[PDB]
Amino acid sequence: PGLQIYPYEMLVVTNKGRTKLPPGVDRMRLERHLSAEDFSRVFAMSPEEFGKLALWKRNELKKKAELF
Repeated sequence: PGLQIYPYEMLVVTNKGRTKLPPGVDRMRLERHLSAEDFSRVFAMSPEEFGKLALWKRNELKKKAELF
């Protein structure tokens, strides 16, 4: 159940490529395809936190996490 989890650099948006995402990954929810390690490492917040954050926050995160 859910989505497939992959490394961070592999799930990056522009910094490490464009749409070269692993099997089953899209910019729509790239910040959700990262594992607990990857997410808490690139964002420093819980996967649930992001959804409960803000539009400027979620943006800035995906924007600072190299995946916006």
